[PDB]
Amino acid sequence: SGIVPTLQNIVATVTLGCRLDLKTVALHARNAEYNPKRFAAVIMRIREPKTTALIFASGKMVVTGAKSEDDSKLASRKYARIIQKIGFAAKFTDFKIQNIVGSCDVKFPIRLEGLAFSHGTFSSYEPELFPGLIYRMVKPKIVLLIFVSGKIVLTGAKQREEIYQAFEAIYPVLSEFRKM
DNA sequence: CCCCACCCCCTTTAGTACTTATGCCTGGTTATAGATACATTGAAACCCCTTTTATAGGCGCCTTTTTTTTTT
Repeated sequence: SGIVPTLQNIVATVTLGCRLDLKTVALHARNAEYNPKRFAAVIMRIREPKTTALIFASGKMVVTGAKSEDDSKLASRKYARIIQKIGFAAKFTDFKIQNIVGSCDVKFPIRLEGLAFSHGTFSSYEPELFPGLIYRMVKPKIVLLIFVSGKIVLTGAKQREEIYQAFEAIYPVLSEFRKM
């Protein structure tokens, strides 16, 4: 294909192994918002790497927004370090990436309804609901959002390799339905 | 002094008409069992809260601009 999808977002979970007083975290950490009435967790953001963590009373958290596996682990470590610095027996445990999202640009337009009619068992296209075509790939198990513009969204991957393999697999069919 | 006649009685049983109690059946409302109106406390079942990064239509709602109609 000659193109390599760009990783745009990585979601990871981390068990800090120790109960937390969310009310206290929200009070001593900067850039933290806590509104239990709507979500039972403290939302905290940091600038390097630019990410957002969801911290729970159970001591477990979700780190989002990271653009690489390293930034994800690194950011996760900083959040844990803050929880500690606040006064908890937090530890960096069970780090695990749960989802990777990537995007592409094949540069050419795509006749989506032709692609949907051709691959009916994998794609759901109804512009009324959503402008992009939803392609549910089997191997690897990656969901793609194909747009008329040639823009491609790939998600559902746990290894960055799946995004790459998903894109290579779809390129031929994308090319086949190129508007030209 | 004797004979005959008249008066007074008790004997018990058969008749059908009339009165009283029992069985009959009949018009209210009261006392029973269960469900209904429904209302009870009990519980489970439900949506709700922390965000990200990109794609791109439709969606509703804001203040400022231009056009049309009315009045003087």
